Amino acid sequence: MVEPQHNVMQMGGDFANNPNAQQFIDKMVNKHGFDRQQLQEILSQAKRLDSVLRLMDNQAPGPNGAWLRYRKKFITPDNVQNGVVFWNQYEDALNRAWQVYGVPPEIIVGIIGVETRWGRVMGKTRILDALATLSFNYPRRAEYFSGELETFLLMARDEQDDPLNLKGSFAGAMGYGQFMPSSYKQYAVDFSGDGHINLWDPVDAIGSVANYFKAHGWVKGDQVAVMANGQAPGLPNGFKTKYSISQLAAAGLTPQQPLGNHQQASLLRLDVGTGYQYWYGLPNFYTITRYNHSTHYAMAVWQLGQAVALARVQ
Ligand SMILES: N[C@H](CCC(=O)O)C(=O)O
Ligand SMILES: N[C@H](CCC(=O)O)C(=O)O
Ligand SMILES: [Ca+2]
Repeated sequence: MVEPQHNVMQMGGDFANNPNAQQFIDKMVNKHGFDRQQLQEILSQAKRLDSVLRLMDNQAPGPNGAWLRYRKKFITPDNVQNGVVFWNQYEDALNRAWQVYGVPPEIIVGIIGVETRWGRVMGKTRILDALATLSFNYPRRAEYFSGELETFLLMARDEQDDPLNLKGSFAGAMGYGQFMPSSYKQYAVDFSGDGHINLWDPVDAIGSVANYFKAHGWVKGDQVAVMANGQAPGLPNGFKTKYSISQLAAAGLTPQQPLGNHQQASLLRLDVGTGYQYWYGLPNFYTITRYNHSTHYAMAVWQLGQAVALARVQ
C-alpha cells in the first residue's frame, strides 16, 4: 500500500545531477516538511528552459520617438475597447477596490491591461519549469528565484493546486496581474470571498493589484504626474530622479496643472518624435513603477487607464 521509497535518492530529468536542486530539496524537507521523494517526482518533470536563461540575460542591467512606439503597443482602439468591456464586466469589484484600498479603477484596469490584455495573454510557460531553471541554472539571480520557487511550491500546496499545471511568464509571473510568487504571498487577497486566493480569478486579481498599490504607498486622490511647459535639457531625467519644484522652475519648467502641496518631483522625459515632453513625476507615479521599474511602463499603464475611462463615458 504505502510506498515510502526511502532508497530512491536520485531523480531523473534535466536537473538530475544538479547540486542546486539537491540543496533546494533538502531545504524544503527540513524547513517546510516536504517529502523528499514526492518533491523529486515533481522536479524530475521540471524542464531546463534555455530560452528562459537567454531572455533573463537579454534583460540584464534621439528624439526618435521612443515613447510613441512604446505607447502604440498598448493604446490602440482594440485594446481600449477591450478595456471598456473588462471595466464594465467587473465594475463592482473595481468600485469595491476603490473603496477599500483607495486605488482608482483606471489604474487597476491599466495594470491588468498592460500585463495580460485582461486575461488574453497570461503566459504559456509552466511556472515550475521557469523557476527551477532560474534557481538551478542561473547563478546571477539563483537566490532570488530559489526564494520564489520555495514560495511557489508552498502556494501550490496551500491552495491545493498541482504545481505542474500552473503557467505564466518566463520569470514565473502569474494570472491577470502577473504576480510573482512573493507578491502572491505578501499582497494577494481573496477579493471574491470564496476563501481561496486565485491569481487567475479577475475579481481576486483586481483586489490584489489594489492591495499591492496601497501597500506601496498609493495616495487616494493624489495626482500621478503633471505635464510641464518648457524644457530642462541640463537636468538628468527618469523616474528615480528627484528635484524640488524650485529647482525645476529654475530649469525653465512650469506645471500645466497646480502641484498643490508637492515640493519635489521626479523629472520625466518622453520622446515624442518632434522633441521631448517633460513631466513632474509625483509620488503616485513612482508607486506605479513599483509594479514594473520603468517610466514607459508606468506612463503606459496610466494613459491606457485614462483612455479606457474616457471611452466608457461615450
Ligand atoms: N531585473 C533585475 C534588475 C536589477 C536592478 O538593476 O535593480 C536583474 O536582472 O537583476
Ligand atoms: N519594449 C522595450 C523597449 C521599449 C522602451 O521601453 O523604450 C524592450 O523590450 O526593451
Ligand atoms: Ca477568491
